[PDB]
Amino acid sequence: IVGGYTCGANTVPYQVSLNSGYHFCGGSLINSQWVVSAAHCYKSGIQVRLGEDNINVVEGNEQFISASKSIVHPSYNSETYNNDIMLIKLKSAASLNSRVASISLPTSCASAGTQCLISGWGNTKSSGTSYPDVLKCLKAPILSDSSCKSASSFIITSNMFCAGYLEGGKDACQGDSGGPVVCSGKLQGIVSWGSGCAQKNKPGFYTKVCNYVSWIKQTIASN
Ligand SMILES: N=C(N)NCCC[C@@H](NS(=O)(=O)Cc1ccccc1)C(=O)NCC(=O)NCc1ccc(C(=N)N)cc1
Ligand SMILES: [Ca+2]
Ligand SMILES: [Cl-]
Repeated sequence: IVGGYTCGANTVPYQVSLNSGYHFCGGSLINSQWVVSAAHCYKSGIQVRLGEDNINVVEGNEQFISASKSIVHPSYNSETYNNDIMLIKLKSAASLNSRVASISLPTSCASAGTQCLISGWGNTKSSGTSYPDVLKCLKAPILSDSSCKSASSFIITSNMFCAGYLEGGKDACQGDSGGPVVCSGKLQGIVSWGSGCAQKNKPGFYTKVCNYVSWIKQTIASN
């Protein structure tokens, strides 16, 4: 997260860190046994870390739980990032409390202009690199579909929205991948892609979760 602020410990209780020896992606807890992340975060050897603030210090509210199953969206396209969404089942159910909580799935899609909360342990710099150990947060508006298309020379589908600041300076970044975009208490986005971070006219692109509620619910019900 570039140009954001320190969330505060466990203020984003649905935020998870995906760990394979080191933090490599964010994710969102949607019930006691299931995390939603980005398909581009796919790998084996994933341990899910809940209750985290400082990812380098055991602070006392963590739960570490191995993944038993990962399901990449049937139509994920790694060239375009279309359908960049993946579900992870936990080997055991997380113990839910004020610091480890699920986030509601949306009933309707969000609109352009809504300020949403984006969070993660990703790079905090637009040029060069610096990784925080505590969770970073950012409020960013959803941009109009037309504005997003005008600002990119890459494929944009109806399964994406863009959000952020066309003047640059504030955005998600590498390491925030798979993490939440929350708008009025609903999980509306997943950190997917963008050209650099926090660059002029290069806003962040996000998987549009409202298009996938059906798939998410059916998949969880049958697995
Ligand atoms: N087909 C398309 N759409 N091509 C354009 C995007 C490709 C790629 N962009 S990229 O290489 O600049 C991503 C990047 C890598 C290292 C350091 C900073 C940023 C990219 O984003 N790859 C996936 C990725 O790295 N996702 C992580 C991510 C998360 C947030 C942002 C952001 N600025 N909001 C960017 C990348
Ligand atoms: Ca910790
Ligand atoms: Cl571009």
